[PDB]
Amino acid sequence: GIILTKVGYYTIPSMDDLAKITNEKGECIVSDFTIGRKGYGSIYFEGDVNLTNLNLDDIVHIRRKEVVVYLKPPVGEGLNRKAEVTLDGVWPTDKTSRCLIKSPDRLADINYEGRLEAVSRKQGAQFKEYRPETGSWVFKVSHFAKYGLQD
Repeated sequence: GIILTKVGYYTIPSMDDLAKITNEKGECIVSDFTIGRKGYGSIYFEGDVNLTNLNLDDIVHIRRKEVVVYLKPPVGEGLNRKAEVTLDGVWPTDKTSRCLIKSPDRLADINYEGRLEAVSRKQGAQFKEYRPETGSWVFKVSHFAKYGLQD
């Protein structure tokens, strides 16, 4: 009953292991849950999460520099709860060459992470870090709420 078919999306524990994890009551509760889209980002939920009957395809939307959860249950229920979001491949564009900037030195010089932390503050999220190597912008949220960078 747990649906995730969009190409590139995956979960931890893997979707292939969910059947085994499900209990005699038909409940699939995992301790710590991650759902992500390779190369785009991931959302980590610490603690027990009840994935039973969740249509992850319709609920989770991870795209370049943005995430949307529930296009919605009360805060604390379902996936609308505290979580750590990671958006990958978040790099700025060189105004002249119009090519991406992956150089850690340059990213530091333009204080790119500063721009990202400012956006997180505006969106009510708690900025955690920016990993230049993979353009990974990590921030904690208390609910969803849409997050991301609108260049």
